[PDB]
Amino acid sequence: ITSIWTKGVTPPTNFIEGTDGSHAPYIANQGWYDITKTFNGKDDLLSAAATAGNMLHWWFDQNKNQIEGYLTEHPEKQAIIFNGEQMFDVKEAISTKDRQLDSKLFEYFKEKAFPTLSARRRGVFPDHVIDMFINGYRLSLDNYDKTPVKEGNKDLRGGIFDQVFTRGDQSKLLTNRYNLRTKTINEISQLIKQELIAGKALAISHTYNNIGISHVINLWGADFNSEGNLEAIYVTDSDSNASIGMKKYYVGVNSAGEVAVSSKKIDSEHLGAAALGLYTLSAGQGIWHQTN
Repeated sequence: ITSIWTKGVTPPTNFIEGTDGSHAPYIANQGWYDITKTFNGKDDLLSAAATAGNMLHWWFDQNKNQIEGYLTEHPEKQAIIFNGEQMFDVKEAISTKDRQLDSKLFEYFKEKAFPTLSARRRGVFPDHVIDMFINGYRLSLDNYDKTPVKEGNKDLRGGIFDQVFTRGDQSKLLTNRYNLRTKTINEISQLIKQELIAGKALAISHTYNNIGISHVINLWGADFNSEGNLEAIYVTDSDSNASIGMKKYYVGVNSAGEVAVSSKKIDSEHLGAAALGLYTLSAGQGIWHQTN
């Protein structure tokens, strides 16, 4: 009965029943993004990096003018260039943020940043990715905690906007994570609601079919009932093909008593996918104006 959506995101309305479930096809310039995998081998396990990408594309919206100003003053930072390669151009990503399959940012992530990750059966965490790209924090594949906030070497695969968003300053770290596995429906519900009303972009993780790596999706919207508990969430999915777009997931407490999500209602025949983690991204619009 009450629905809340991410700052800068116009709610889709074109919801139809699909093979997965209720989905509204993607349309560009609506605030939300749907980076999707080509399953070319290099990106088969990068759902977190696609999720991260989505939130970055949203970040590029919320800070457009701020960004283009920064880049004309910091042209050096415009490209990612080491080893004698030109690995990435940030201006290309912004030009192509609206594209789903061929988005020049996701192209960077799968082809240059984490190419060998899927063959190694390893993934990343969305926050780690964003913290690498923006602040230039070195990403570890074996880090199961938040990014260590300390002054450190720039990750060569990131730090585009690290002349503003520095390392070793809590004020400059834009991301946040919460373990959902230790919480019940009530606490998770309110937790999503606060972060969403606080104009943050949301990414949720859950158990997939792979035993090593969790799946991660973008949480754009959320429906809450009388009680203030999550009734349903609206998400994009890297693994879902481009024709799907915004999916409606039901949220409930399963037989096992874990909070879970699925394309269909949670029942006894439908255990759902248990929610593992929540990752948030602030737009950091105020950050550009707090340095002295």
